[PDB]
Amino acid sequence: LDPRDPLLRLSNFFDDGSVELLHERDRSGVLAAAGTVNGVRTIAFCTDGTVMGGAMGVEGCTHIVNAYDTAIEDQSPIVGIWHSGGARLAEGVRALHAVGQVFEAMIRASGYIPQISVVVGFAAGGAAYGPALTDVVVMAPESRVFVTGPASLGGPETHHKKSGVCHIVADDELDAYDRGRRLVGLFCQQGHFDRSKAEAGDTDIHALLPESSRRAYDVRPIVTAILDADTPFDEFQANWAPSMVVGLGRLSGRTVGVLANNPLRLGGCLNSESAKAARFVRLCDAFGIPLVVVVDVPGYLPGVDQEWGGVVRRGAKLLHAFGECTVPRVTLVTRKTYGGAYIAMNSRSLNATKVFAWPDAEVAVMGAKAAVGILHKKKLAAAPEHEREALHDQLAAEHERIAGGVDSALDIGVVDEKIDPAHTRSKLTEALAQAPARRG
Amino acid sequence: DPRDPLLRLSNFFDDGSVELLHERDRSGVLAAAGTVNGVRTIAFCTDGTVMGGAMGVEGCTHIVNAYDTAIEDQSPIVGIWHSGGARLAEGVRALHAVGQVFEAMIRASGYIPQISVVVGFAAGGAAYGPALTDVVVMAPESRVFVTGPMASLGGPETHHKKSGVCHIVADDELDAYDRGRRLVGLFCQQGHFDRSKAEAGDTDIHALLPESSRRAYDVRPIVTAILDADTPFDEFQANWAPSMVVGLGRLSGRTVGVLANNPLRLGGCLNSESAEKAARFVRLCDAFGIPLVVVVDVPGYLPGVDQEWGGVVRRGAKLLHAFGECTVPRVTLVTRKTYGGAYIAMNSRSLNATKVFAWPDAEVAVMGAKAAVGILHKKKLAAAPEHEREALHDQLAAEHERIAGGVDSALDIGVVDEKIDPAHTRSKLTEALAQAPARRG
Ligand SMILES: C[C@@H](Oc1ccc(Oc2ncc(C(F)(F)F)cc2Cl)cc1)C(=O)O
Ligand SMILES: C[C@@H](Oc1ccc(Oc2ncc(C(F)(F)F)cc2Cl)cc1)C(=O)O
Ligand SMILES: C[C@@H](Oc1ccc(Oc2ncc(C(F)(F)F)cc2Cl)cc1)C(=O)O
Ligand SMILES: C[C@@H](Oc1ccc(Oc2ncc(C(F)(F)F)cc2Cl)cc1)C(=O)O
Repeated sequence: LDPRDPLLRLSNFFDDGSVELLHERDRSGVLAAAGTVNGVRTIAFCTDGTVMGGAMGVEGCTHIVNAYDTAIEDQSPIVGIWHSGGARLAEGVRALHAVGQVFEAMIRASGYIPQISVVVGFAAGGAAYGPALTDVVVMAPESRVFVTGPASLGGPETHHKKSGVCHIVADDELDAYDRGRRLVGLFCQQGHFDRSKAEAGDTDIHALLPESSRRAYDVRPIVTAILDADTPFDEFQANWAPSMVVGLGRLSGRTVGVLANNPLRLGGCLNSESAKAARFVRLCDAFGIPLVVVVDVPGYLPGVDQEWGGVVRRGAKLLHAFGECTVPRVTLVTRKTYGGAYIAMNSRSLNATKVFAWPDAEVAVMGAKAAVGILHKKKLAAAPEHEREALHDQLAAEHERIAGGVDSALDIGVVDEKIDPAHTRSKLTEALAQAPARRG
Repeated sequence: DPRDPLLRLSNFFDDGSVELLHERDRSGVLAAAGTVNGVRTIAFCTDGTVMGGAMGVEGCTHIVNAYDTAIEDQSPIVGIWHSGGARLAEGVRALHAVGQVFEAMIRASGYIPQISVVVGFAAGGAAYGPALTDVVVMAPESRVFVTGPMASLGGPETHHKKSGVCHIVADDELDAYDRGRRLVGLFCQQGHFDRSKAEAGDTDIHALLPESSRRAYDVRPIVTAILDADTPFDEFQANWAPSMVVGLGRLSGRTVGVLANNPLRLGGCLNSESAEKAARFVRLCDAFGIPLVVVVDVPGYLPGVDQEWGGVVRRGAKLLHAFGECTVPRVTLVTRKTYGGAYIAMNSRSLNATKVFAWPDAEVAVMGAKAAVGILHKKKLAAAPEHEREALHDQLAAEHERIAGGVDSALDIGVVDEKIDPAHTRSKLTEALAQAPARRG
């Protein structure tokens, strides 16, 4: 049907007048074309919902693989638009194989050219799976995903927003293209840092914290404050693993990625799904996008039935991701950062470019009460049971008053600089701009 | 004291081979060089006799230095673990130093083999460090404590063998070192393929299949049939994600990795944890030049809980990436059936499989005949009277099977390279892996 026409959809994604088909238009079920997105040379393809419901066949898959080869050869970002019931069943194994070849193209392009998927209609089988292999998936609210064993039929607002496969949910198809468009800008027009612009955007970000250090808040406004005032923050997977906020924005015009623990959920603790962070770190590392890491993390948690496997493994990926990272990655410790979670959240030991702290920030092996329970075991043990807890609290209060602390952390060298939170934005920019583009 | 580090290092290394990398102290770590059946190995042991083996700045420094040495020499490195975690009194300095150990392990990852042998209590950084290594062997008296800011305190038999972090559970401490030693030999004495040795060990492996294709069976005897008959198959994570069997062994003397769907569980289907188990294992073998045998009998994939799909979708992608990027030889053997996306993931030609073999009655298809027909012939089936619908469905299915699924069709298309006599499975696999380049695909 006319609204599902591939050339139409492609023409809606591309800059007006920039479309050049990569092959003769047929009934293969895909149409690939070159064009520009705000002037950036971009390859794109669109499944043809007007033909067998966009079902993927041999000839169609060959157009996609060809488009990928073209994008890789030119080092151009590649955007797929999806509306497809999966493989053409009647073609059998030939289509099966052809689909796998699409996957292999996507794997070859991985970390080399940006791959953006825009899901605008129905998607099942290999057409649901394809997007899963790309870097950022944008879903139109009308889009539907279906997957079954040897079963789920949902839209993004009903399922996929909360499952970490969908990165961004749009307002409508047109808006989905707009976001897709803005995504290639973020990857392919990364811009440059500007001290002046950074300084002029400075606010007392610290005022966004609640009065009690012991209580939760939403970190998102802090992210907002750091990033350029009237440029959107493109948060990924906002409703999946919400103890961890990640996404792309601009910092004095320069594309940067942000990771921030969100105390709003699970007290900001890391867990299996949030350790989301690993994949995002690899994304920015792949494409030369520097990182701002906002740390407020009291530890890590197990899953459903207190199972530890997920967080131990996903955590390992996080450690690797940061440890291997070579783009600049600056850490800001806002309130608390303890133990293994501290090590994992862009610590110095993992080659963090620079670590900043707010004056009241705390860096420690563990919580005061736990530490004190261990350090003063003799006095605690020897106490009468009815005073033991009061003693413990007294010990803990004094320990948090005189231990932890930025001054001690500066002395060791795990924190590089304590900063006035009113210059948070400008200090971050400086540290990132002064950093080498690679190594660290 | 059995927990003496030099004692433990001596029980691990070849007798007489031990040379310390530093003067003994009370830092809580002893690192040494030595040999394991001849191969130069670097090892370290936390010292349980000193502060429960708690890790401090100087001990960590000994481990980091041991890592630097092993990396420099391209020697495998083995940690023996018995530690309560960081020395709390040293505070942030010790925390920092623990991270530095992790950083060293990350630098070593994929470059030299890292083997952890957990022999005692492990907590904090001491439980976590092994999680960064390639293969974790756990002594049955080892105990891991992990906690949030409830908590978990268990041994290998009750907790960790079933959680995928522990690869191998040993019979005792000494047996743990022996498994460790054998793992060194598997990584560092990979040997070479032998065509004659392979042939002499051929059996009718098909006989290990049930007469009926609808019925479950254990794939482990099939793996055992393929590998050298008097050589251990060092299965990893046997109790975690048991629909997938992976591990290391020898094929005519040559170290190989095996991945095999196991229809004993979940019908042999892929799912979140079995995809993750395969993906890590493929990466591990790819990293160290170890060729792969992929025994495929997979009907599809399964959601999680609660029918959560997120996990299998994401871990599946990892599995696809792992095979797609793999450059060591990887040969597939389709034994019974392989369908759809699962078929793609399990080392398909589209992901640059080195060679795909199939047994004569194998089937490679987008789905089962009955299901394909339910879709292709939707109208006739619906238009059919209910009393006659099933018979019509089976008739169409039987006809459809004739032109879709079988090996002959697959051979023509090119997704299967060769149909083989199951009595020559072992030797045929050996030949394909032997004549493959050490690197490309
Ligand atoms: C040919 C077939 O293609 C598919 C179908 C499903 C599909 O999704 C998955 N494939 C494999 C796994 C894995 F690897 F976990 F087993 C998971 C999924 Cl969702 C990928 C390709 C189709 O479109 O019918
Ligand atoms: C049953 C238990 O499973 C666990 C327990 C601890 C756990 O964390 C570790 N397990 C093993 C090691 C090893 F083997 F490396 F020492 C380390 C950790 Cl952190 C993972 C899963 C659970 O989830 O409660
Ligand atoms: C210094 C500290 O070292 C640790 C403690 C726990 C620890 O475990 C974890 N660390 C981080 C995560 C993550 F990343 F998932 F949040 C998970 C664990 Cl289990 C690692 C190192 C200690 O031994 O107390
Ligand atoms: C809530 C739902 O989550 C899903 C549902 C489908 C699902 O599979 C996909 N979802 C989204 C896409 C996208 F965004 F790429 F189009 C693809 C797949 Cl395979 C993954 C998780 C669930 O777990 O049941």
